[PDB]
Amino acid sequence: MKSYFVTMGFNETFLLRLLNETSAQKEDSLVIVVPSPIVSGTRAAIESLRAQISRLNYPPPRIYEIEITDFNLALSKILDIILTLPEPIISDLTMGMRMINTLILLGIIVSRKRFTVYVRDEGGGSRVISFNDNTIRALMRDYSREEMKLLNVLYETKGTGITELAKMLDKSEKTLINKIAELKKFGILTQKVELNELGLNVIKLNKSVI
Amino acid sequence: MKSYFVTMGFNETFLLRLLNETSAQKEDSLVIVVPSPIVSGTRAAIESLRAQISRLNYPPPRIYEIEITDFNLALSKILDIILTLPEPIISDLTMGMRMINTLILLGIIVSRKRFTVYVRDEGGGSRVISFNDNTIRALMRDYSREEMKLLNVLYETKGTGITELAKMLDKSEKTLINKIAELKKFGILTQKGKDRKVELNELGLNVIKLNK
Repeated sequence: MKSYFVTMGFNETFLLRLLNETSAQKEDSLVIVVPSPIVSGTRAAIESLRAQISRLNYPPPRIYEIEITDFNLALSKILDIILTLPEPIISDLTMGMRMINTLILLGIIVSRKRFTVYVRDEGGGSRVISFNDNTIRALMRDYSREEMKLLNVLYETKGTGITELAKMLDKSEKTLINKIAELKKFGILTQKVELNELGLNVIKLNKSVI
Repeated sequence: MKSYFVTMGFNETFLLRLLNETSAQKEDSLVIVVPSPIVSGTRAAIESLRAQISRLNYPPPRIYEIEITDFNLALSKILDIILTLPEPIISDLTMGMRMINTLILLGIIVSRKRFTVYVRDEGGGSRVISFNDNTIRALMRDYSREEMKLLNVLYETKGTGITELAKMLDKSEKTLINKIAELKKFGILTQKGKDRKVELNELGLNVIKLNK
């Protein structure tokens, strides 16, 4: 089982879209946190959501209402929820109070739990961004000197084969193949070995470090 | 100088409030990123903002439009902006497209730059939350066994002086004083009053929770 952790405003449709897109199971954990008191528009969205969840054999939601007056006091409550959720935690930040969505995102990140987050066009267009714990790990990681050298060669060549890459780095093909295998799992390159767009953002950050 | 980096929707009020509350100076760098194409509501808000900034001797904005369709492509553009900004970077996520605010926050965090972020009640109430690079660093830090013992002691005792702590942890005052000074700089504990007792703060309580 996995989990869904979101907030809610007046429109339940983004959550139903999330649940559909990510193949929600009846056995998955769905938690929704809302500000207290729960205003009429939010109550109406929740009753509509519940009805549609029943029809669609989706996970029935556990709904918690919370005070949001201070970063750390609110984060504590958000963490109480997160540290109980089975992984990965799936979320969509398009709906509900900005302050609550911020706490949800930050809580998920500092929890070190596996996660996928979506953020859509709030006006109903088709554009969407998503990222996961691998994305953030890749960006937040402190790369070694030899790792940055390797990545920089891929950057400047727009990709190159193992044989050529091994000669430029003064490393054996065996050594390079193992290291490429590792970084491929880290999500920043593919294979001719090439950086992907996540790898290109790593290059940008590591220029900053240099 | 410091920087401000925000997006914008149809209401400039929150940015003006941010600038006022954080003592914006003419010499500070203000950058605003907006979605492309620029819609009339946002164009109007920007013109109003520009007029008000001039009157108040606030930093004149550099405004950039961005197309937002993919996480990494868009983050690349956001990083190009961030990695040039003087620190600290100040932002407010209450205004503008949610996807852009998400990219701004993540960009600021992964940039390793000093920052403070505010998020307010979009309904115009007084509720606000804020956090900074220290907040995130404290929560993501790896604490040692001996560190967690110290923190748990402070939790269980509800605060104690150096002298008493040294006895409880069986540590020299010197070593304890140094550690406390360190963790105080991380913002997770305080030392207050005439008794100078060392106490966890609310950030420290979250550190404990994460390392439970």
